[PDB]
Amino acid sequence: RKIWSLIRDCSGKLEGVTETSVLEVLLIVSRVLGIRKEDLFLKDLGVSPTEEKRILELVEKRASGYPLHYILGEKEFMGLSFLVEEGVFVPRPETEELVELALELIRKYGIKTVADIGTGSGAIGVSVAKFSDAIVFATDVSSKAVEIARKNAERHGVSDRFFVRKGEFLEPFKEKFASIEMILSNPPYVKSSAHLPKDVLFEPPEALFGGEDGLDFYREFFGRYDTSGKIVLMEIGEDQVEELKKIVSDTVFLKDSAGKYRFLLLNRRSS
Repeated sequence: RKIWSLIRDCSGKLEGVTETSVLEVLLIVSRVLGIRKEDLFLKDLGVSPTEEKRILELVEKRASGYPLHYILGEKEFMGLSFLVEEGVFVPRPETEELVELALELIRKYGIKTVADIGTGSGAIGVSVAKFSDAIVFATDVSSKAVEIARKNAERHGVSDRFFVRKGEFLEPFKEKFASIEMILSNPPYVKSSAHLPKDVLFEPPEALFGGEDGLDFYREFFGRYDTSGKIVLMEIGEDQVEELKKIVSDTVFLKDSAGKYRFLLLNRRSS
């Protein structure tokens, strides 16, 4: 009944799932009481019996290794709140740095037309539209990614400059291909073998795995599309540089904050 001993006993159940258990319980509590992270600092009290069971239910869930932001319904990315749900890849902080590089190439070159392949929640394309004048054409294989990328564009007021269509690669936007000046993606780039079948996966496997190699996506993309006149900027795996060089030579690779190779960049824009 007293909320802080609930917080303290819950935090211990999440010990083996996260480094920040008190925080996750604070976020879950807030999510269930429908209150604000910030307004949890009432020194005595605040919790009903239905509310109590609910929190313990979600805490047991989280203890199984189920993603926190699925429970929260939301993930913060580039300072914006993206809705997420079971069935959508949850945006990662690493990807922020792709967006900042993208915005900087838009600023330098006066780019008006961008694509986001594999848009998921809309994280890249929506942020790009929110913070530039560019129009963004986005795709995904998943109906749930499409529906949610749409609602996130609406949520951040860029439904007029961010358009999502179900399909693979840029197949649904064939008629726009010539006008597209920059193609961005954070594609599935994980090896099929990095998943031991004993371990649970809570995110959609089409969002994570690029065949045995981890490179299927890049092989098919760079075999199917002529990128003359275009800039391609895509998140990659850690150990994938040398093998990528064999798929698309001419590429530059960029290190992230943490000092490792995370993005490929193929600038074939003319003068």
